[PDB]
Amino acid sequence: GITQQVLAENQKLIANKFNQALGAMQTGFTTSNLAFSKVQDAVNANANALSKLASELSNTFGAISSSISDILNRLDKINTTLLDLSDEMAILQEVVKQLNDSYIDLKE
Amino acid sequence: GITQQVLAENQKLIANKFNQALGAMQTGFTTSNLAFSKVQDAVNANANALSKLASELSNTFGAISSSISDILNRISKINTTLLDLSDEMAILQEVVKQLNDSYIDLKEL
Amino acid sequence: ITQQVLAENQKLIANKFNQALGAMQTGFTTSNLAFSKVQDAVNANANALSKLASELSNTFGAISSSISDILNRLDSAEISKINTTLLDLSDEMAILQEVVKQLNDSYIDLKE
Repeated sequence: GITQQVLAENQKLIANKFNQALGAMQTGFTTSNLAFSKVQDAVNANANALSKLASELSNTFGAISSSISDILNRLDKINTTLLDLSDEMAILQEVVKQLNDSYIDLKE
Repeated sequence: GITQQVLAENQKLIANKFNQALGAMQTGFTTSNLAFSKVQDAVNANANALSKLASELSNTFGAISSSISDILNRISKINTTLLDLSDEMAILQEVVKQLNDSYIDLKEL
Repeated sequence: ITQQVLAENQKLIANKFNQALGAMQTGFTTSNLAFSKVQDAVNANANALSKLASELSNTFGAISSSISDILNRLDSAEISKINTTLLDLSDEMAILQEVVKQLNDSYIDLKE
């Protein structure tokens, strides 16, 4: 009776609140993945810029060294790391998809 | 009978575990926001440092070239990018808020 | 009857919640992994930038010493003031793993 009506009301409430939180969680992890993508892009681009600067400086120094060795009678280690978050972002995508699969559809 | 009582007990258990997990989620997303802000700060600061190094070398190389040319005649290829996560962090805040207003307050019995 | 439906609906609720719970644990764990990786990469590249700046400083110093020697210039910071910022997310990662711990402790084991 009224215990059953109250139990059904509570079931509906739990379902609504859980689905709302589920949408919120989906959104949060999707934004986290997009932010990780942008972070990877920025970090890798700045690492490429640093490597390009080092290589350009080395090339110019070599050219100057050739010019100097011409007036004489002579013959003639920076490590940049690239960021790789591909697998982690794929796992995050699968997490978001499981959250998709976790929607609650009550029997009326 | 006992089945209705067990169902009410299980409802209470479900709501309690859900609210616990909800608080946990909120803390995790707030922490993700903090970490993303710190990452943005560090990345942009080191990008500005790289840009300053590049421009410094450019100015000095130009000065030396000008001297050699004064006796001889009568680095924008390095481009750094900045990090912007403001929209992502704001939507993370909104996620935390929607999680906040999702707590379950069950009708007792 | 509606009582049978209530029971099976409760089971469905608990199962979908535990599914989502595992999903969130995985999500925050991989977020922690990604944050550790970005910290490592950012700090390594900051060290690389600093090393480039310092080696350029020393090389330019030797060259200026030679030029001053040929000029008999007697007197002996900018590129040595290029200071990088290193990333420290330790507190955030610890908070994240304790969040994953609480999510572990939030699993639903229904009574029959």
